[PDB]
Amino acid sequence: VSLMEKLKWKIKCIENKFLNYRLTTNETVVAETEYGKVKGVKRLTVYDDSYYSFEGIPYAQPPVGELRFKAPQRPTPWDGVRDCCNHKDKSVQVDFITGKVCGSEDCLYLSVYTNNLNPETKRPVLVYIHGGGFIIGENHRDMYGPDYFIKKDVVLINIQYRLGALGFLSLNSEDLNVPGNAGLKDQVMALRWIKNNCANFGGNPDNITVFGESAGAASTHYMMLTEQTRGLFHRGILMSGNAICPWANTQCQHRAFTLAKLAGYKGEDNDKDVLEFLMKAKPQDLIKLEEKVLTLEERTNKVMFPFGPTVEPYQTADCVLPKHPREMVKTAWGNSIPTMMGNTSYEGLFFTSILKQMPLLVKELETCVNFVPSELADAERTAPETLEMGAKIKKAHVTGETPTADNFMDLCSHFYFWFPMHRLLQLRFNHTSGTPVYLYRFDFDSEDLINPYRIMRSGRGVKGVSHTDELTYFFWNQLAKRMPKESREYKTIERMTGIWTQFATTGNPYSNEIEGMENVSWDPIEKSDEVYKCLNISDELKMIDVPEMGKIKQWESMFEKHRDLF
Repeated sequence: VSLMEKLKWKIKCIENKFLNYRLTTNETVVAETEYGKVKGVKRLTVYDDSYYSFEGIPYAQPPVGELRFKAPQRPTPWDGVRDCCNHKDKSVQVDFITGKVCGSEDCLYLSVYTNNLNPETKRPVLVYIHGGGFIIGENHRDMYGPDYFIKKDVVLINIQYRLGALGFLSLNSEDLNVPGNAGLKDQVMALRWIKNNCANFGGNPDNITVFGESAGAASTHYMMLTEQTRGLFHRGILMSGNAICPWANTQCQHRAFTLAKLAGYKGEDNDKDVLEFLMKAKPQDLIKLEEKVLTLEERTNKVMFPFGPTVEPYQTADCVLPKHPREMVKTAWGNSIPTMMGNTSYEGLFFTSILKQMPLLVKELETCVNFVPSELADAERTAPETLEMGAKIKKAHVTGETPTADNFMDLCSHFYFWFPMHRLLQLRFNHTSGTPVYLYRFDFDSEDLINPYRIMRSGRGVKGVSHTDELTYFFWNQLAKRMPKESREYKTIERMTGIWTQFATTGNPYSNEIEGMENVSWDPIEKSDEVYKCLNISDELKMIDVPEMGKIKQWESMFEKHRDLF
């Protein structure tokens, strides 16, 4: 990330600290939790609203020392008042602006926000799980401010969970009790705390909506799949992702050794000796070295991250993923709660930044073999069958004689997001009670209001609606400003936060109290449907046939002779 954006960020960081101070009040409040009393503070927003803020609430034991890499444990109770007027630190991770490691191993906290601590009826409880490829992210308000949401009468909760190797290291040896998915198990324990405590903040524990974006969407889906959380919440919103996306799980049991070796480990490849090195190593050193773990073979086959959600190699008491995600959909309790899913209109436009450092990647579309789903392609991607599947991908996205950068980002829309959505819907239909799933497509493009991911994807002065562009209309961030109430940006904030709160309350996302939804008839998808219908959210709200459908079906055709793998 460029020096200019570095300094620009530094200045906004300084600005945001002073704004946070100014927007704080002297009105402190004490709430009960099952672990003891917590002191919150009231804060202001730039739209002159106010909300009660409880930050730094622990839902787990700090996972340091002997707890590193292991499943979370319930926290120790206290008798007194815990100060929850300030944010805790984020999971150890690489800062995408600076490039330096930041955060702490003491990161297992959640935040609770609400405009009214003593409501006259118990309110819908919304739980946000942040994305960031399972390697970055936070529940800090300089990125995920509840300011827009607290206009509505809900209780909003933003959690943290362990990222990267510290969250998702996985070892085969059953004796060492590091099966993997510690970060997902963090998420589970946070949910159990929310189930059992949200009533003290005016939340209705029988009406809980979990939602997330990207890795947060995959997480939300994982929380809908595991037996660990059965009945814990009642609605889910999968924003631009799910658990059968190709980036959303990996078999990383060998990569522990690689990481130890990178960090100075001397000795042999056996799990015990590897684990002991990794347990004494500096958290920052391990996280700094994660970038280098993936081999060139793996990157070529589009493995995105070294460590992440995995099929655990043996079953433990706190086990979250005992089989591959596709196998888990077939027995998922989550299939039978109301669900909303959706994508932006140009998801892959995200990859522009990566495309600029690696022009050669566009030549991959010449045969498209590297984008054939892994389970179908052969090792070297050279089998005649593989070239044939590659060809169906190429016919679907390459528009001219020679492939373009837009052809590439278009393919990425489908490789990373739309095709996995299509596979999940169909698979889910075969194993569900028949609760509704609603589709949206977020199609609203603005450069007047932005979020920090635009800095990462080099999205300055770029048209079209990329992955993460929609977060801007759900959460306050330190790059935001106050928008006039007549502005198309403000209206979208209203529509977006309104639909989500509407879905959270009733399990049905439609309301005629939302501006623009007058002639909207938003039906759930049926298994009988050959064509998906979605609400397309632009300046106007319009029900349309999913535009990506024809390409979606092309991808499906690659499974013609392998319908069992679909």
